[PDB]
Amino acid sequence: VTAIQKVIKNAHVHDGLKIGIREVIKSIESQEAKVCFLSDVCSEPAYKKLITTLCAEMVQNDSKDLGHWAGLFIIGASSVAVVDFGEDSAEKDFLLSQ
Repeated sequence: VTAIQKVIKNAHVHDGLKIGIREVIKSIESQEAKVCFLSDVCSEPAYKKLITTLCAEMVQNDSKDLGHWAGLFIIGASSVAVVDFGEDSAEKDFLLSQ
């Protein structure tokens, strides 16, 4: 769980985070979103279904936590989509391997 925060920070630093539903969807529909952090605790789980199917063609808990991790200082995030990353080594070699 602590291996995600670093990645998010790196993404923030090097400009490429599609944060919040529609943007995430757009990123997915095209070869840009290289990893998708979504959530479990939602409403309707229709969102979740949409995400999963799109991925198929990480999961994780809660929205507030995601918002905190994302650039909001804190409105509900729902889903994040990372492009570019911006660095290597340390805790990216863990999470990716896992």
